[PDB]
Amino acid sequence: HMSICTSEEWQGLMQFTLPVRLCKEIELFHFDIGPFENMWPGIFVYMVHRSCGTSCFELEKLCRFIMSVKKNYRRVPYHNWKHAVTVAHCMYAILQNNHTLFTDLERKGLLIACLCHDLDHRGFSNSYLQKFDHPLAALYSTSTMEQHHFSQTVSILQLEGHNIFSTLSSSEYEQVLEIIRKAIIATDLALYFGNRKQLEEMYQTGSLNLNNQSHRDRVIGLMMTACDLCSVTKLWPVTKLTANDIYAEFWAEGDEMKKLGIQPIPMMDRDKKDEVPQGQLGFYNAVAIPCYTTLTQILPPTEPLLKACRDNLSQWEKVIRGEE
Ligand SMILES: COc1ccc(Cc2nccc3cc(OC)c(OC)cc23)cc1OC
Ligand SMILES: [Mg+2]
Ligand SMILES: [Zn+2]
Repeated sequence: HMSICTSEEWQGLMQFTLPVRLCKEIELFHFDIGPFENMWPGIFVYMVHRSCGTSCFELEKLCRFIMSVKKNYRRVPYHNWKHAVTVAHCMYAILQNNHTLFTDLERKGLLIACLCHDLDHRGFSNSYLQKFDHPLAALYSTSTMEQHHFSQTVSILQLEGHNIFSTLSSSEYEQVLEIIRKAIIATDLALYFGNRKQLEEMYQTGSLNLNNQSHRDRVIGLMMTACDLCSVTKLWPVTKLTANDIYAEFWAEGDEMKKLGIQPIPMMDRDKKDEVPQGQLGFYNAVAIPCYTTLTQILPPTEPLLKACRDNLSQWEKVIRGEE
C-alpha cells in the first residue's frame, strides 16, 4: 500500500549541494523552509549529516528513504510534506543547541521521527475517525492516526534498500524504534496536557532527572509538541499564511460532519471565520505558551521559540482589537 520513489528521484538528491548562505541561516530557530521547496530533501539530508555524521547512514539508503517519505505524504492543505520538513528542522534546531544532552541514537531517531511523524495523513482528525467509526479507529483505539503514522514509517523501512538502520546493532535497532514510536505518539495533542502538567511538577519540585528514562520520554515528548506547533514561532506573515492552510483542512472536515447532520465545532465550521482570532488566542494561551514556557525552563537555549510565540500572541490580540 506504499509508494516507492522512481529510480531517478533519489539519484538527483545525492548530487545535491546546499548553498553557503543557507547553511548558516538553517541553524536559527525562526528559520522558514518555505521559499525553498525543491531544496527541501537536501535540507533534511544536510541536517542529518551535521547532527549524526556524513557517514552515519549509507547515503544511498537515506535517499531512497527520504524520497519515499515525500511520495507517501498526501496532497492535503496542511498535514503534508512541507509540515514534515518544517517540524524536522525545529527538531534539528533544538538538537543543535542541546547536542550533548541527547545520544547519537536518540538524535538519529528524533529527526526520522519528525519527518515521518505525520506520514500519510488524510486531513481528518482522530475525533472524526473514532466519532464515525472508521476502520483505523477500530485497529487503533486511541491515538488513531499517530499509530498509523508509525506503522507507515516501519513499512517504508521494510522496503528493499530503504532500511537505513541495518548497520545498527539489534539491541540499538529495537531501541531506536521505541524512541521513534514514543515520539510519533507523543505528537497526539490528547496526550499533550498530561505531559506538560507532569513535566511542570517534576521541574518546580526539582525532581526532574534526564537519566530517568521515564522523564527522558516526556522531555522528548515536549520537544515533539514544540516542533509540531512551531509555525506559532515564526515571523507573523509566515505564521498567518500557515493558519490559512490549517483551517483549509478543518473546514473541509466540518463539511463532512454537516453532511452527516452533525454540527461541527465552531473551529471546523467554515461559516464561522469571525470566531477564529478568538480560538487562536485561546489556543496560544491554553497550549502554545505553556508548551514553550516549560520547554524553555527545561532547555534554556530554546527560549527564542518562546519569544517568537509571544510576538505571535500580540499579533492575534491586535487582530481581535481590530488592527488588521
Ligand atoms: C487536529 O489537527 C491539527 C492539530 C494541531 C494543529 C497545530 C495548530 N497550530 C496553530 C494554531 C492552532 C490553533 C488551534 O486551535 C484554534 C489548534 O487546535 C488544536 C491547533 C493549532 C493543526 C491542526 O490542523 C490540521
Ligand atoms: Mg499529528
Ligand atoms: Zn504534525
